[PDB]
Amino acid sequence: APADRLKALVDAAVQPVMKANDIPGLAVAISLKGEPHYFSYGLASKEDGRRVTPETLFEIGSVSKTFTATLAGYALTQDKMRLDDRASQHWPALQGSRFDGISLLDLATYTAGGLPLQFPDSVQKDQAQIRDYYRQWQPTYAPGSQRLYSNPSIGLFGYLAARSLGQPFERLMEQQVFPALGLEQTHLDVPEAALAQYAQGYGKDDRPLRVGPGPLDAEGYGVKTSAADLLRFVDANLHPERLDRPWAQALDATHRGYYKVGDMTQGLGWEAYDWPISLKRLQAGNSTPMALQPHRIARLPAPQALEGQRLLNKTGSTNGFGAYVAFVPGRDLGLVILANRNYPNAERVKIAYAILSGLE
Ligand SMILES: *[B@@]1([O])O[C]([C]C([O])=O)C2=C1[C]=C(OC1=[C]N=[C][C]=N1)C([C])=C2[C]
Repeated sequence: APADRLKALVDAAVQPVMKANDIPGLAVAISLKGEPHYFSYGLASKEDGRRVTPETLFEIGSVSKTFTATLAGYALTQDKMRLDDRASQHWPALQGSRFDGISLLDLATYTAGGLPLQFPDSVQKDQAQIRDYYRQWQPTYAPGSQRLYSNPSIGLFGYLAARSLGQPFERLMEQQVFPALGLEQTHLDVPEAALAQYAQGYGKDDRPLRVGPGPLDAEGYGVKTSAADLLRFVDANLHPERLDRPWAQALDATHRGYYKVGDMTQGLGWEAYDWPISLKRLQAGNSTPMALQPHRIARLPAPQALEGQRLLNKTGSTNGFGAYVAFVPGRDLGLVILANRNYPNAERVKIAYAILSGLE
């Protein structure tokens, strides 16, 4: 039967990668021809034997950047900001700093001039420390020239988008974004009543790891969600026209490419590839050098619609978790893979590619 073939395909993609990477628990959700399919494996917590289900909450790390991009898309639709605004327009504390010469687009797409991967360990989760960090920062190279993947960069983009809307970022996400997207199992701060669903994360020697507080954590990497809710977010990305118009436009704003680095076209949050493309090329686009090294960009003459025969994706990790999301707009196909180990991105893409190739 078709259910046996689909389970065989997903099990064959997942099971060897879970064993090889010692992943305790993993949830898959697939959207195929307008229908959801869930496959759950292993344990959300090894110690109490709680099994993974499509409702288990996982940390999705930098997949959160696609939610941040959606909130910024909403601020853009409301005309509260423009991508070509100077960053300091939205935060007076930054007036007179180098952010007078950096656009919101540069922050969103990691091209502001060398903002680092992480905030320095000296910057705690404190408004004054974050403010002072940005006031004193000076670019290593010209804005708009080199991409250096960065939590302070897109984190400031999200923070400024929230300021443009006159409310804190976390509040806008809880009170407006998640409800508009129909997401009731998606959190920045997991409620006490939902804690029984929160998987344990595992690191070296199975040390337990759940994400701790950090500066602009919500904007950069702070979402916890289930495979079922993350697939609902993928389905909203596949069909923005099904949402009320302002939210449809917010999602559309995340489907616009601004420049290329190798095979990857950078949108707001989402990273896109031509589809089909080899597995080795998709792994290279999601590789450690893409996260850690600067790359010169090839700017597009106009923003490009990220639709049709393309694969849009994002990896996300925390110390204890490893997520991957991918969708193909022109095929009405979406996939989520959530795990409670930070296992190599190449292995996440390997599972996804085996599934997507087998569905085809
Ligand atoms: B984010 O999850 O994207 C990358 C990792 C990946 O999967 O591509 C990344 C992200 C955040 C991040 O900082 C961080 C992560 N967890 C906790 C605290 N900070 C880093 C360092 C990286 C590489």
